[PDB]
Amino acid sequence: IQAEEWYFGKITRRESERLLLNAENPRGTFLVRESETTKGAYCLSVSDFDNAKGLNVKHYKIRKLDSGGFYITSRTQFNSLQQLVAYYSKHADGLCHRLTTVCP
Amino acid sequence: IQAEEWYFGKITRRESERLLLNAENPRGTFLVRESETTKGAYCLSVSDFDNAKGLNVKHYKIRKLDSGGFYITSRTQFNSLQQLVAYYSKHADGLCHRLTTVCP
Repeated sequence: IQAEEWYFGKITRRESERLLLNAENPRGTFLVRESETTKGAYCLSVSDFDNAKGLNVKHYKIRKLDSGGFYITSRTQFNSLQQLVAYYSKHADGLCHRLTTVCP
Repeated sequence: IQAEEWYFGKITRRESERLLLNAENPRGTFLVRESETTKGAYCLSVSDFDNAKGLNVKHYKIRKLDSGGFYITSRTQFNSLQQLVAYYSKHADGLCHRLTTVCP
């Protein structure tokens, strides 16, 4: 995964909000990074646009089940991080937008 | 500096890693670019690898002093990015590896 286009490793929440808040990018642009906060968790930061809030980034924690799996909600779990990005690129299922472009 | 072989301008953090993470590059291949995230600072991106994570890129911010100079640590300051690049080619001096190859 150090070699996945969307995996930005251990960047901070500020760094990802800086990399993502760009009005030239389409909503649903995203990156997967490590959670600063929960040791062993990942985060899926996605930009969105709300008429009022304008451009905003949302952060979804991704927890690794003890067996190995990954989940954002109870509806679905993925056996890998790439299956999770793949699924949410086709179905938002709760996220603000389905994932479109990987962060530039 | 726009024509320096090692200077890669405004490329993104993500594009720098795409350039550096490649089998043809020695540990210590590098480039200098603008920091996307901190206007007015630069960034020295260096390829490295370990037998655990494989090839990975380390990013070191380069701050510009108001008096002209540049630094990555309090140990030494440099009057130009040319000076900084030459110093870290002879000495890692904090960095994961001394600078060996200008990124192709």
